[PDB]
Amino acid sequence: MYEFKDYYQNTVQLSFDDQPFSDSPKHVWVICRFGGKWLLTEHEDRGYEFPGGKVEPMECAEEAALRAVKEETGARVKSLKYLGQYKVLGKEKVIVKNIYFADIEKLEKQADYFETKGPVLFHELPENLSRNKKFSFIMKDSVLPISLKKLKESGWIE
Repeated sequence: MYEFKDYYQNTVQLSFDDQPFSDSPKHVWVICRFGGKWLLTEHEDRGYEFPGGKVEPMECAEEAALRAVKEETGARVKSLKYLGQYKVLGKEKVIVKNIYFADIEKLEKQADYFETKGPVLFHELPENLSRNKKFSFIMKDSVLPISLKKLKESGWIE
């Protein structure tokens, strides 16, 4: 279990156990890999980030993860694996996000990318994420390097 601060100095509680903070998380975050490259999305406001979204009515976290990937990158998932879960303690409300790993099979053409500029492919993520103004704040805290290390240790990536 990890406890640290996010980009906006809110307390973040991170764990790689099976849903320890909530069995009903309202949000999802999907770390995507298409072959040997990282599949990201470009949010119209935030910038470069891994696909994510809110759990919509009658959906489970896994279905919300598959939908977020399609809505933001137009991609189809070959294998969706649960990585971990995190809780953000803010001002208005606490948000529980489920972290998923998605092995991307293909990228299909989409008519509407929603509030995103479409799929973005990176051979490897840049070193200066926290200082990179083109990237989203959700990629600018420890959630990302810790989750990538656990993904590297799990043996799911190549």
